[PDB]
Amino acid sequence: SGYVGGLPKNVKEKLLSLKTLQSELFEVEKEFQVEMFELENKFLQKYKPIWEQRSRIISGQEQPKPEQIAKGQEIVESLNETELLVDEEEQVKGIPSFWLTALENLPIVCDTITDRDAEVLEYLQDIGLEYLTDGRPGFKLLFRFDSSANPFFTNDILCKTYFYQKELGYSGDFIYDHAEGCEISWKDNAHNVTVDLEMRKQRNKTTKQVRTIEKITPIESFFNFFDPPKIQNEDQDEELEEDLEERLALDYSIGEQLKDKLIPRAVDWFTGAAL
Amino acid sequence: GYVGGLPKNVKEKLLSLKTLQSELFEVEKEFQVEMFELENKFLQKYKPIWEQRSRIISGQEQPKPEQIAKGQEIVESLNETELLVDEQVKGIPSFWLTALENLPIVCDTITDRDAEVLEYLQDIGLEYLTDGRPGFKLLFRFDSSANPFFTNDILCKTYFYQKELGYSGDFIYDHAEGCEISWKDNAHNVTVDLEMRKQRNKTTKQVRTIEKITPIESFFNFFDPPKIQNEELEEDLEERLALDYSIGEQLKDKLIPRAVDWFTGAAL
Repeated sequence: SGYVGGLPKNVKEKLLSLKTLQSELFEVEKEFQVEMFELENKFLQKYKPIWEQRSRIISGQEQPKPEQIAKGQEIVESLNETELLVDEEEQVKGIPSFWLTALENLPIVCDTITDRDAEVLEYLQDIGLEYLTDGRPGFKLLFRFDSSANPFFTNDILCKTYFYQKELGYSGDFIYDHAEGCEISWKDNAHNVTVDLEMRKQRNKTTKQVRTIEKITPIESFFNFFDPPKIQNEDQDEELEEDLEERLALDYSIGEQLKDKLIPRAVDWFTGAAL
Repeated sequence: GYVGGLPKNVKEKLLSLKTLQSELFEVEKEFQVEMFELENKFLQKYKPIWEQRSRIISGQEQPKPEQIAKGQEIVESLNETELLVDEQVKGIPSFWLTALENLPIVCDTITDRDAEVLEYLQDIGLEYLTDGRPGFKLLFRFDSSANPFFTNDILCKTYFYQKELGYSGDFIYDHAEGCEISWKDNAHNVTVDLEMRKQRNKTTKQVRTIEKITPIESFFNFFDPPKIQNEELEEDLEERLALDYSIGEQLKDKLIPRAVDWFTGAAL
């Protein structure tokens, strides 16, 4: 710091100007990000048709053509996986607990599903992904649950959005802003999960009156991923500014994981390969 | 084994997928291709602006008052007062030297002896590669005319990613190709320590001088990176190989793009 202050008029100006050329550079990096984005969008559009396809293979809604089955062995072998090979010799509907099993392995997340969350995830059919395309850049993760079989919520799709702030980062790339959950509709506080409820009946020696008391306690559950932390305010706190940051990190983190790994390599995440 | 011996109708479905995966692979391939082009596309938009900087640094061109004007603003708007002016010398001396002395992974690698070399460093450039394999080259333009060390004009380094994308669907570093250097005197070669010994034989009238060259730890080794071929050996001849790709990234994604800041410290 002291170094630069003692610089000669001559010099400083030389820098100044450079500081200017940086700004002009910034300008282009901006356009780069844009084209960067759109491109990415474009291709997602291509990845989809495939995924939309595996969903079904996973729903059981559409069956495998021997073409694929065989073509697939050639690939199991070629990768030396084997585990996916069948025995020589001439049940359920669309492969059981797929996405649950998948999620069960995936590094950051897996250490999040809890016995009670498992039960719900069994009714998860697919995990989507879409770029915001319009105003405000970001990407939204979508979860399709079987409205007809799911006992926990009436919800069909549970989305989760991550908005990248419009202003580009120093490094020149996108920086988050905040996440926006897509709130669940449990059909019973008992089938809830996001919460744990204790109930205790107590007598009043004096009034003789009796009442049992229901207490609803927010618990650490996987689905809290749909109620992200909010940017409190500039009120100022302690340990509740570090604690409610390490949580933002984990949110965005988990987000990444799903978007860049789980989704794109589901199959292997189900098996254990990708591990 | 939690799959190995389980159901058939299931494993069957799986396979069908493992295949659709492969259909992904090739679309992610097509992606990474246009992906790469776009980057190169814009690199070409970066050079000119950067080139401008080189000349402003070399002194080969003066700052337009217009440019100084904007800067004045900018710096204030960025709360970087440290670089203003209220009411001799050539282009910025020891620019790239200073910038590197602040660049986190690198600086810890410049020996006292090779700073003096780095004083004749005029510019670090970037270039991508479709000319076969995928990768990029860092070009170091040295002041040929004044450098006492090597008559080389342009040093550099090429980083090569292997043809097949990784599992992650991105590239993996294959190896690097150094741009080597032509020192003009062993005593001037910082990449080496040198002992000397003269020997005069009195009844022969002949002198015999011996110069020994042992490799030293130097920043300029950057241009003589580890080769794929050759316990203890690999665990070590892999840490540097790592540190090396690391440095490149450091120059490519930081030093080069934010030169100024790196010079001043703002980048920190």
